Amino acid sequence: STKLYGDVNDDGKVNSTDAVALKRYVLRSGISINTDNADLNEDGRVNSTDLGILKRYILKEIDTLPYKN
Ligand SMILES: [Ca+2]
Ligand SMILES: [Ca+2]
Repeated sequence: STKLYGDVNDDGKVNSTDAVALKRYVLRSGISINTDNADLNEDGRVNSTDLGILKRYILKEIDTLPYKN
């Protein structure tokens, strides 16, 4: 796979699983994911912002990536 903005599971594609997966990390549950891919805005850290962006991306809310926050 490749560094895809949204691919947290590191599978090479943005699937619904990537959304729920990111939600687990943001909650600080202790889930290992690809923070590099999670960062959709390139803020430097995976925060609630990235989560919303990832979800919105799959919800046909945003097509232009990466985001500039
Ligand atoms: Ca994926
Ligand atoms: Ca981020």
